[PDB]
Amino acid sequence: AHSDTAILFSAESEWATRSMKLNHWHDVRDWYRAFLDAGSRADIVPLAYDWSSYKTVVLPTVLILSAADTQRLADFAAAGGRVVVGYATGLIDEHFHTWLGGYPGAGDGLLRSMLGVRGEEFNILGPGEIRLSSADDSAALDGTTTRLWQNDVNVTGEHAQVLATYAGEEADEWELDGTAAVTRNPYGSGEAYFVGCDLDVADLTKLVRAYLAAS
Amino acid sequence: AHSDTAILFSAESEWATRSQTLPSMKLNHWHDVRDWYRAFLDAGSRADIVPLAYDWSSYKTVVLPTVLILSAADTQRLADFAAAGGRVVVGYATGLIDEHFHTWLGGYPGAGDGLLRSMLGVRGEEFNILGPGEIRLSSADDSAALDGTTTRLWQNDVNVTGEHAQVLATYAGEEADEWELDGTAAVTRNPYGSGEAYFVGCDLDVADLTKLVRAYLAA
Repeated sequence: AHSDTAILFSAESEWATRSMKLNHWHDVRDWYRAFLDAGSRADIVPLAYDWSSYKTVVLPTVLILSAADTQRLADFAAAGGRVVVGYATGLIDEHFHTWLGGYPGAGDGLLRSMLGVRGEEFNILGPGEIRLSSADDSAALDGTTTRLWQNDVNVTGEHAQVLATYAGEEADEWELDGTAAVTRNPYGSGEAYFVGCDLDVADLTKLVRAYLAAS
Repeated sequence: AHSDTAILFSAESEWATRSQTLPSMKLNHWHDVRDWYRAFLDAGSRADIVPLAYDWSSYKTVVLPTVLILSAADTQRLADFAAAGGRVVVGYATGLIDEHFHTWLGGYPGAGDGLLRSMLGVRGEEFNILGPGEIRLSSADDSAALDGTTTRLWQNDVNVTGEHAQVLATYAGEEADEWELDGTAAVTRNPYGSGEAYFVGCDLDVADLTKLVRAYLAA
């Protein structure tokens, strides 16, 4: 049906570079010529389209890269796909704000971690006590309490599942009603749990038995 | 012949615990380790306590309770461990300070300049508890594929961090020395889950770019 390689075209990146040594469409065009002369002709596919069935995706000077699209690349790679990232990819988010932190900055470090490389910058030279409630249908952490918790927690991962939240009258007094307390997130082929509060051994055992035990 | 779960112990984090300089005296690394140990024991799945510096790559799950001090290299070890299929459990007070005892900047949790946040899929703003002109390339492998290729647009700031990341080409030659780039990574690839991620740090013309595709990205 289609080729094994997709060269992703971003209309937003073309709009951004068309307004100085960067040119998204010219970079896509050269990568297309390269794959053509190499005998493995590639397709040109819009970034927003479903390219999950391709074996390789190429992102040449895709300047604008959202966290949602960075997650799609990570999912694509983790499931066995091959991702090729140019030097000028993932520098700015979808709201035209520069990705802070190390280079490349797309996804608050998710793209950087996929590549296994890091640069410092893009540089081209020439309430007292709170009760918890299980968010899933397990009721394992219901009735548990905490006396020291992290207050500023935002669930940002697309595939991050909330396992428990702070609830009750005491939780609402600090504007923490519904705030995430225990979460888990897929990362590559693995997983990462976040425990946002202190728990006694009794409550920890219920957390371990419900999610981390061998049984 | 050990357990599936390892609770990591950081001596430096215990030192920061003893300093009594944290926002709460309840922050205690070793006491958090003991509580997690008894929790895993009481649940019928006893976990081992392994020093952070040791090789825990053979475990299936790794737990970091109040590991306040996390270097960039250790955060990278967790990312490599997790991206290959491992499970990582991160406590609320883990990864706040780097190995030089400086607060990690850029958000919460700050370890890895977003690497820990990316793994966890969770971000906070802060810890807050209540209660020349042309350069040649040289192939870093033995394929000698990208040898003789040049570039007039390159990224100077590139450093390889992943344990399994492989450099495929570097900048070499007299012109690369003037930019202090003799040895800097130009083309790398890194395994991520079941797949792969390449980084192309310089602009190549169609002729040289065809060499790259045919060597690594062709059928």
